[PDB]
Amino acid sequence: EDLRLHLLLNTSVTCNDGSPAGYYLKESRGSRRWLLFLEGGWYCFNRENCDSRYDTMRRLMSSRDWPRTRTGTGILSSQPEENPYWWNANMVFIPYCSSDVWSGASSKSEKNEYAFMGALIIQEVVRELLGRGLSGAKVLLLAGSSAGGTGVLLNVDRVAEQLEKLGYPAIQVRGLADSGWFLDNKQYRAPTEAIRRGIRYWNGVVPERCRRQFQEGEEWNCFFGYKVYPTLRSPVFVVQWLFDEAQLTVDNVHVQEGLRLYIQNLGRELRHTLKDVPASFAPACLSHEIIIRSHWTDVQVKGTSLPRALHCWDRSLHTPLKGCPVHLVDSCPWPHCNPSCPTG
Ligand SMILES: CSc1cccc(Sc2ccc3n[nH]c(=O)n3n2)c1
Ligand SMILES: *[C@@H]1O[C@H](CO)[C@@H](O)[C@H](O)[C@H]1NC(C)=O
Repeated sequence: EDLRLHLLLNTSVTCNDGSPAGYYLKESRGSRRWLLFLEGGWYCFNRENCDSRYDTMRRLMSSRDWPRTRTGTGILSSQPEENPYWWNANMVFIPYCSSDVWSGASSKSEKNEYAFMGALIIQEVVRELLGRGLSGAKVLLLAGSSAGGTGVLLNVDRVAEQLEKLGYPAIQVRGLADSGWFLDNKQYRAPTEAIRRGIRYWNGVVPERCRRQFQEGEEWNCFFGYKVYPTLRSPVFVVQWLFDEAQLTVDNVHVQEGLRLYIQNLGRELRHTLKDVPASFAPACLSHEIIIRSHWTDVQVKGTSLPRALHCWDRSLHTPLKGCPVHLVDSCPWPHCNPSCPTG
């Protein structure tokens, strides 16, 4: 139970119910690398569905019941055997308690039953960590899974701008977006409408260059990785299963020719969106999330594991590297055509 809870000293930066947000921290005194991980867990987009979430998913809307510690797993593990990539880094787990895909900038008030402060939570965590050693960092990797992976895409450049404006231009900010790269595709039998409604409910904010492209009322576009990624300046590594279970869920998929063609076309479209993403890991598996699973080391694409690919990415950010690839996208067209896919 190696990561210790700190509730935010600025108690106006809150979870949905107005309780303070926070972060779990395990410092590594001999390290200038910082990993800030954004938890996922869907979202809620109106009073009624947020009230439902508060009844049965309250840890995602409140800190009142959070434990004092959490165990770092996968990329958050400090054990080299579990985390070949960054086992010696300073580790931060930021709980998702804003239900806004990390985009919100709205306080609880006379007119708002809930606070949606995901974007401000990240910025407040960063600011408070600067007093705890982040000021000496050489690399800040903002990582996240599921809604947290989309959160990376929405927030990585804002973290880079925050540190520049605070006078730390030497800290290299990078993103690792796991399982947050979705397609606004046709369903097999309204995802984009729920986000459009959510953005208004949350006062959601998107990266500036993406906002300027799509403009007022169209900011929902920036929640889709293939549209927001080209607008970003920070290096971002994209991890995405080609047949992501959450993508299939929103597509109303739960095998005859129509569905076979649908699934194959989904994998093809996902692969196509990653063709010009130089740092990516996209196995042909039906699964969801990878980076904080203890067995995250097991999956390989073209014989290369994700921890290896991430290490190769670090080297590339010091022309391609002999035997140390960073772009790893499966080409086989059906779930589990890659033998290293997770079993479940
Ligand atoms: C509904 S269109 C969309 C597009 C981009 C991000 C999101 S948010 C989301 C989507 C799927 C998922 N699975 N697990 C988890 O946390 N999430 N979060 C939604
Ligand atoms: C606390 O956070 C809010 C919202 O981000 C900010 O407006 C305010 O200035 C902060 N207070 C302090 C003392 O930093």
